[PDB]
Amino acid sequence: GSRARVYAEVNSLRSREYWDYEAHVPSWGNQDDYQLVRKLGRGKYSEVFEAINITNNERVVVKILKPVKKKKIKREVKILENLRGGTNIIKLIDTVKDPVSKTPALVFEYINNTDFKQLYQILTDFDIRFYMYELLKALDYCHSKGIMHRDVKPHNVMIDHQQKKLRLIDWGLAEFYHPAQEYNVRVASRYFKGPELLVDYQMYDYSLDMWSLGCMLASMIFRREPFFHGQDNYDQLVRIAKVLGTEELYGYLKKYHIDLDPHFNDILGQHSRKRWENFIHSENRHLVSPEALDLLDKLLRYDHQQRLTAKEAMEHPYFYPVVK
Ligand SMILES: Nc1ncnc2c1ncn2[C@@H]1O[C@H](COP(=O)(O)OP(=O)(O)NP(=O)(O)O)[C@@H](O)[C@H]1O
Ligand SMILES: [Mg+2]
Repeated sequence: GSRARVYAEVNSLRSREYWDYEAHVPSWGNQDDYQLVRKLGRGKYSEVFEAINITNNERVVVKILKPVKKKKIKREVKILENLRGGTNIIKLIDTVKDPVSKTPALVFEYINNTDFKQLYQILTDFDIRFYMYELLKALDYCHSKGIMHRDVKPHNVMIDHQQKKLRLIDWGLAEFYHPAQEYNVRVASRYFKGPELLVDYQMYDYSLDMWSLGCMLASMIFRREPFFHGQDNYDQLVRIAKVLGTEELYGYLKKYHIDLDPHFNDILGQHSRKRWENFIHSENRHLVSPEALDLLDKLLRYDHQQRLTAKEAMEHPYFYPVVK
């Protein structure tokens, strides 16, 4: 068994209506109130548009949802409503359907994002501290609201660098945390999956997001992006073990009584834990500091329980320059 060290019982302390998303009934407005101007994003068969609300001339974003079960739409909508107004959470403005096809769509506030592949190349140490702190505010908020994001990665973090503004987007994988609940391990994107997912441990919690955040921090300070670049979900665990060490992996598995599938033993091999300083070289030295490495070491830990919480991370010395 396992439970979150923070915010474990919050949902049980709230009204059932808060977390019982299957009982939520969205009101679907008419998408003809929205003029779709420009397709946003890099790809992945995405259907996200810059739009203008024709009734008030406000710029928004319309995300047309691919065919999915109503239950998953209700979950995302309810989570977005519960988080509305939270620090650095994207704001859901409306839920609409095209009046002909009846396809549902979500209307969001617009943020003038710069794609991370371009932005991360020009960030300074200070900027990485600043944006990581802003992202932690969003995660502490959602965790405090009983929700795990489950898909933290650069692609889901919108940053307007000129206005120093950040929003955490794409709540389609998010889920309410309930102690002892067994969750689907088919969440997050490969490079950002925590070890718990890769070894099929279902009793995970908010700390999954803190692994993903650590992966982001590592890529930002070291400039190896993604940081753990598995060729498939099995090799993903090997890439982690080559850094954190194999003995430490088997200690984690023992603690939680996790049986590693036997095929893993041959590919895992034997690896000592690496010092994080080993990743420093001339291309990243101006982004790395002892404080950054200490924080990173406290995020990227096999044992999900031992990872820093979002609030603990916000209190780390790495963020002293950006707290005030
Ligand atoms: N509120 C927004 N403002 C500006 N751009 C946005 C906004 N929401 C989404 N985008 C852009 O649309 C892209 C895709 O958004 P996203 O919600 O992640 O779609 P998706 O199809 O679900 N991708 P995935 O992360 O694989 O699930 C983002 O990476 C942005 O480029
Ligand atoms: Mg996304």
